[PDB]
Amino acid sequence: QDKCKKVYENYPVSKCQLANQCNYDCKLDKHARSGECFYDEKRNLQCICDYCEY
Repeated sequence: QDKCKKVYENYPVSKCQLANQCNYDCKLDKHARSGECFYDEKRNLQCICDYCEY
């Protein structure tokens, strides 16, 4: 698979500064493995829920 992390759909960026938020939530709100706030070559942070990444 060319992907193993599902973006927490919407999710008000507001916070997105460190772990916890996306991490914890993903670790349960989406039965994921982990997560964190990330962006692309555009400057847009979102809560990424990781399914396969340690």
